[PDB]
Amino acid sequence: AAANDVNYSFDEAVSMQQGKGIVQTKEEDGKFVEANNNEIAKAMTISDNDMKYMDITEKVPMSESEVNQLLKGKGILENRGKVFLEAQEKYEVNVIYLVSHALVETGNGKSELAKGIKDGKKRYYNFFGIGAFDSSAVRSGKSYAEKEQWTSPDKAIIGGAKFIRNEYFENNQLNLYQMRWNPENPAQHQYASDIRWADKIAKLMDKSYKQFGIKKDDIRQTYYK
Ligand SMILES: [Cl-]
Ligand SMILES: [Cl-]
Ligand SMILES: [Cl-]
Ligand SMILES: [Cl-]
Ligand SMILES: [Cl-]
Ligand SMILES: [Cl-]
Ligand SMILES: [Cl-]
Ligand SMILES: [Cl-]
Ligand SMILES: [Cl-]
Repeated sequence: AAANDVNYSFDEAVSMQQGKGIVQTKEEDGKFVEANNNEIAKAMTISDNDMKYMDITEKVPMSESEVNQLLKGKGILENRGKVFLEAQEKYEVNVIYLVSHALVETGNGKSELAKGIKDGKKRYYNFFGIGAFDSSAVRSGKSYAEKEQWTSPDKAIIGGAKFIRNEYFENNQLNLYQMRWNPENPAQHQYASDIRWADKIAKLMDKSYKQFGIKKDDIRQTYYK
């Protein structure tokens, strides 16, 4: 019956995002530091061709050749376009979004962490920042990548898409803004602490859209009372 997800005023949501102990970060002087209250408030204000506000739960017409063009020179992700498109079709996840999120998270496919974490005779991979992903967490089995047996790059790509679909898109977090700021339930179930997480992914998405001439899906700009 009720499909009304506009639950809070902006000022109420801001106060929640500023709440006790809540980690919100910003890049400064080469590293991440805690964002202040004004920076958090500015970051969540509603204002890259609105790619942050675009539904990413639909598919785009990108061939494996086109996806591999985006992944050329992208380290461990190079020449994995066919698997990104398996993920798009299996889970109904926009493949330009999926590629853009992986490229931001993995440093263009070239970070040391993107090469995975060893445990016993296996290596675990994680291209989307899902759950805890370091040697401690992997050794102790308190790592989502290990729980889901993401034991190859291809498994991490399919599995990341499955996670995003089942945990975010099926939770009515349908665009980057909602993933980051969850305005229906502020400060809960948010993808990242970086206050410009959405902006980084959206900037790459907009470049890829304009590179291939892709039509934008629905843009939503009303989230608050
Ligand atoms: Cl093709
Ligand atoms: Cl491929
Ligand atoms: Cl975890
Ligand atoms: Cl939620
Ligand atoms: Cl944002
Ligand atoms: Cl333009
Ligand atoms: Cl199109
Ligand atoms: Cl609004
Ligand atoms: Cl009004």
